[PDB]
Amino acid sequence: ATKAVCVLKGDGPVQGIINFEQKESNGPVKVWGSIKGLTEGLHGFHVHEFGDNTAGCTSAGPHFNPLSRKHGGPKDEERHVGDLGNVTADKDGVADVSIEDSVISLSGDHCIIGRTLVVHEKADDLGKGGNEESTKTGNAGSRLACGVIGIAQ
Amino acid sequence: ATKAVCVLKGDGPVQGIINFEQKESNGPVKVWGSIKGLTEGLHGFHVHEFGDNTAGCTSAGPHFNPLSRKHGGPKDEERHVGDLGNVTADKDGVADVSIEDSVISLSGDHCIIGRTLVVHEKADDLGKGGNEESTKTGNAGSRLACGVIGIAQ
Ligand SMILES: [Cu+2]
Ligand SMILES: [Cu+2]
Ligand SMILES: [Zn+2]
Ligand SMILES: [Zn+2]
Repeated sequence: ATKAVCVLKGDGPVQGIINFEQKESNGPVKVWGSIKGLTEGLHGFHVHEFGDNTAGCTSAGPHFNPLSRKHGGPKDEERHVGDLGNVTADKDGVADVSIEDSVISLSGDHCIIGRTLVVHEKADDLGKGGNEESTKTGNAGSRLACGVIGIAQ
Repeated sequence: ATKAVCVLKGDGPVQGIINFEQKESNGPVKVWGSIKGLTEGLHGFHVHEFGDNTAGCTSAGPHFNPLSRKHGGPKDEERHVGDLGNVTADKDGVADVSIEDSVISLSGDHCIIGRTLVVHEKADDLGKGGNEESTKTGNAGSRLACGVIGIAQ
């Protein structure tokens, strides 16, 4: 099995820790952890291409998309590898994250180690927003916090 | 060429950006950038095992050491893969780093993407300190700043 972890930080109050676990090659990756400081409600949650934080969350680039597809929800065939949808923050601003995805990977072609996880200002519209931006980012807006995905013990 | 980048931060004023570039498969990796906020003189500079910053630089673990060897300098036959020796800060506290190394790699068994780069409190004695600690860490002391190594554009 392979394990990874990500510490999310930004310019505001949003911070979190997200874990990744993959038991087998090409198997599902469990993504779980907790993010605090969020507004109540849905927040876009994606793996962006670069593990580059030199200029903050902005230098992580766009969504991880080695297949050159359009943006969608995690359950869509047409989606970016990094499209993990939304996470939900409760009334106290805490998002308990628990997702399983088989499009991302911790090894191989869809590997996300060394890339950046980002949690967003707004909900990801899953490509259903009717504008050009919807099929790029889901209109999820600004990057509240991010971190580089690292190898875990 | 494969490229990586690491933004170093810690609890104090030490901050920097270090770039990695490997033009050829299994070839030399250029490591360069700048670190500021350091006291003048030599500071240990290593790739540590885990890209885990949940407990600060402490959770990065020990030096990356897939071959189970003792600590040395980068030019030593006996060294950890993560042993990049020292960087030197000038009177203004700035270290302009430029190192070329062929033991680390940005792919394969010795891949360092997703691991942690650390800059230390003291000089790395390169394994010549005459005690057990020298053969583990080079006596470089505290971890002043660190960051996870990520894929760069
Ligand atoms: Cu995003
Ligand atoms: Cu070290
Ligand atoms: Zn997307
Ligand atoms: Zn070492």
